[PDB]
Amino acid sequence: KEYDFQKYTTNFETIQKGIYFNYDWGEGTTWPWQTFQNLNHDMFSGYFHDFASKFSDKNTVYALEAGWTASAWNYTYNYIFPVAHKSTLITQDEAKYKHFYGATLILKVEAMHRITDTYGPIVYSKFGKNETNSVDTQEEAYKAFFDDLDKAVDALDTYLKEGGKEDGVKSINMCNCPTASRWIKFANSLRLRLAMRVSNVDKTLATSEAQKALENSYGVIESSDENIQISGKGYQNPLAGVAGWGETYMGATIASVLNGYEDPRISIYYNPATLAEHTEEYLGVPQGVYAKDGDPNYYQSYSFINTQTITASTPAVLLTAAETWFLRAEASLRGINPKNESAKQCYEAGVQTSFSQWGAGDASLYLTSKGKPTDYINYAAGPGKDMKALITTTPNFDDAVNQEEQLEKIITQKWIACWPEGMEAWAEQRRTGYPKLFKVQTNNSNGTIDTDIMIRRLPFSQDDAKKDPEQYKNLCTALGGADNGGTRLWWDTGKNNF
Ligand code: NA
Repeated sequence: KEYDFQKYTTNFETIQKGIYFNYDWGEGTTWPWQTFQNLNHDMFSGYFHDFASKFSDKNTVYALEAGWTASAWNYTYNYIFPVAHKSTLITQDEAKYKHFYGATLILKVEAMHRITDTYGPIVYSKFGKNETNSVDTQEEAYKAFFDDLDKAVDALDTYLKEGGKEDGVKSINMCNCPTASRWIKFANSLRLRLAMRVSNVDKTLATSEAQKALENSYGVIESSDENIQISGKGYQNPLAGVAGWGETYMGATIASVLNGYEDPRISIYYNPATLAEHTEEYLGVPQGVYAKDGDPNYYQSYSFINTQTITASTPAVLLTAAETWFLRAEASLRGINPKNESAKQCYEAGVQTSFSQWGAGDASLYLTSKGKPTDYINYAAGPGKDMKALITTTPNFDDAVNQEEQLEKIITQKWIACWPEGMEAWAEQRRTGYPKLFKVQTNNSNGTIDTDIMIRRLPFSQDDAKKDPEQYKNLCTALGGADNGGTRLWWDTGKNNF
């Protein structure tokens, strides 16, 4: 039992700690995650912003910092993916570990879809195969993800049909999947996410994968008690770590939305500003206000994250029941939900589910409301400007003038519900155009990123390019455009196609 424990279980610990990355390879925690995600996706999503003016001449104004943007790639390929691959190799042919094989595959897709959604082309289907060209196009990576999820759900279903105990996954549960069936439900929900991601570029694939996701007999996540979220084995939530450094402020777009909707999640997510004369208001930091080291930290008294809500021991949310309902709402809106359920029913279930996750009460009154997001007013000192609210849609689903506005409601509410996880939020914003994030006030991208289109991706890792110039060339070829922040990823068509 102990030889097998060291053989299999430790790999699962590294992988699960390495998704919302806070894996300690020997040099500490928190600080890697800060560049992995917090100074990229979490800001670009509109959720969060730092206060330090020393950073305000970098990512916030689209002058992308090479060391920061490479981090998701570097940390994942250095420490996490090779372990997921090893775990695949040692379980795929093991008669008694079909469940661990299934779980490995699901975690591998969970980790790596976040990387392709950041950069585009990645190394995935050809990893460890020593082929001439190691690179998957994003389309090829997505197809490999769907294939891996098929293999996973097959393996776990076989494990159960052969008489494997539901709780045989107990020793590897750091993601709130205590049974084999719950891993399959995780896979089904993740497949639905990926299906909606590809719905604008490849409706045929989206349709077939959504059908598989929503007809699989093990179900999808419907209750917040089953949310996929990381905890255990000494894992600490790195968002709480960065909050402890004083660096996680509310973003202007989420302040606009939550204030205008009079959203009861507002005080759960954030605290009121400490700025004099504004101490009962929620104030969000506008992205792209230029400043540099030596300047005052103009936004230091804006609203901060709620550190009773987000603590070191708080599980790190990855995939929620609420999100799953909003995915079903979109599938219904697109006519590709095999279940007999409407977009409205799913939308309202998503909002109610999100309220319940956070303890915000019942959503019935909110779902009838006519609140509109509020304008951004620059109360801070410095060169910031006021901005008129770009989002005009209400929480009431019936107040849509067309189905594009219905999709906007679904995605905007999904964005509230995915908080604080900036990667899913940012990916969906790029994919759908929603929510309508405030644009950067200053764009120092040297023409590589368009203010109105907004940032589309992160550039490839130059640390990897220096190790492997041929691979960098291959990644660039697979991207089909310039390696900068303005090139659309494969799933980003620039419009919603029904
Ligand atoms: Na334009």
